[PDB]
Amino acid sequence: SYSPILGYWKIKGLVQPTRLLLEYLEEKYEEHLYERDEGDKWRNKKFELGLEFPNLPYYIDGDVKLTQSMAIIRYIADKHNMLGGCPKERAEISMLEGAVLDIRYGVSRIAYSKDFETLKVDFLSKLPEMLKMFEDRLCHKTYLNGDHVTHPDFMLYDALDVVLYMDPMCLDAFPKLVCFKKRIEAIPQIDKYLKSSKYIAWPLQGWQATFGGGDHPP
Amino acid sequence: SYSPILGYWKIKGLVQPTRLLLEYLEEKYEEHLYERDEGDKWRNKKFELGLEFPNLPYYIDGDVKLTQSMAIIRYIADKHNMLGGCPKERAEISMLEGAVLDIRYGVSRIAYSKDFETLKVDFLSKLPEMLKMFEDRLCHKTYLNGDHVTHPDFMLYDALDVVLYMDPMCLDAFPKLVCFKKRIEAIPQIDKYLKSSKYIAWPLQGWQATFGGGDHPP
Ligand SMILES: N[C@@H](CCC(=O)N[C@@H](CS)C(=O)NCC(=O)O)C(=O)O
Ligand SMILES: N[C@@H](CCC(=O)N[C@@H](CS)C(=O)NCC(=O)O)C(=O)O
Repeated sequence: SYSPILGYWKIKGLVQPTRLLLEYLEEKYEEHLYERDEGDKWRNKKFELGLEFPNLPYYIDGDVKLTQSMAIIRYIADKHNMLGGCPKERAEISMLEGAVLDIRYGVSRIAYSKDFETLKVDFLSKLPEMLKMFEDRLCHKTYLNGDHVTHPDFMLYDALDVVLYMDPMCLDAFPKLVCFKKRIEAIPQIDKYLKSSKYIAWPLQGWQATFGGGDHPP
Repeated sequence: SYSPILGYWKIKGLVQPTRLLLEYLEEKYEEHLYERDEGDKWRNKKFELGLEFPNLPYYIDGDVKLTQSMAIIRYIADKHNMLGGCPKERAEISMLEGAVLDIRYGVSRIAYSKDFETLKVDFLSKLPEMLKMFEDRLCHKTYLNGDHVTHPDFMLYDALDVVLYMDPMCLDAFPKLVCFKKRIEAIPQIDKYLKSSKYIAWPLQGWQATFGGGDHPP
């Protein structure tokens, strides 16, 4: 019926992989976007949406009123029969999921820290071990789960996008990941989306983050 | 056939909710437990298990070779038809999941920090907002998803166990959560497990954590 609603800060943050999945699926959706100066506007609306666990992002479509970014992206995947056709494949996809989140949360965890520049050294020292596993995973695979796209592909894409801002050379040792990122960008729906006015380029985290914050790239 | 293997540090950490679920299900499993001084022993074995994304915990049963704690607990749930009977219920359970992880990771995220005692003030200031949602969730509900146990019940239980160590009064304002914790402890399988030699009481995080570390409680 009506367009489902994806609500979130006007930032990449937790919801960027979900946006990419929806666009890949060419699904109609509309967003409720909260701006940098709309914190009080959100807090005044937060507990008045029928949400069991009020938070950003939320996703409302007439069947569900969801929070939790990973519940939301998995629901959208589930509704298109992409979560896995059996327990073994579902676990495989949840494993891909978590491994990507080790990278993405690894960033988010330190981005608001006052000592970011110190913590970032540790994260960047450990990052190649995490990347290596995906590089190996993509040996003779088009996407993370073989010949067909799954939602962790867009999670990985988002993670790669973000860590490149932390160190533009961090993928130099990982040619298959560099190719993967280009391959996602070569999905016509995704190419179209990234060139559209719907695409949010910045910020990566909340505007007040030490890394990936501010109104514009450094 | 043979007992599945759950591999992890001899700590509560990421895998405690999974142990509780298995025991609730009265499932046979054996553990491969890595001790405080077995870091090199693990690193020598890490890449020799056929794991796609080598890590702790792992779970091996002859059908799967999994890493990622959330993939593992969901696989075990899935194998007992507990993940949800439709996309709406599956999303509900993933939402419960993520909300619990906001508490549990909220702890894990700061526990190894040098400035834990400062960061802990912020976390404990925000914690009541998170707890309030579960307190509300349990109004006239036996478990988080109604009349029947689901894996986020054991995740919440574990989260409550851990935050009580950070502040033994943090549940004083939340009687239904205090009751919930007692209700889980009153599941006979769980009561039996917590009294058994299989139960690991400490540490909460890795032994070297600032919070929830060491060989014994403070
Ligand atoms: N685990 C939650 C975390 C949500 C979260 O931390 N949201 C932040 C933005 S990244 C927020 O501003 N929430 C608004 C609020 O707390 O009211 C998720 O994955 O959605
Ligand atoms: N997201 C992963 C995190 C795993 C993780 O951080 N494991 C730590 C212990 S809590 C570890 O020691 N892994 C061993 C290794 O890196 O080889 C999960 O949920 O399993």
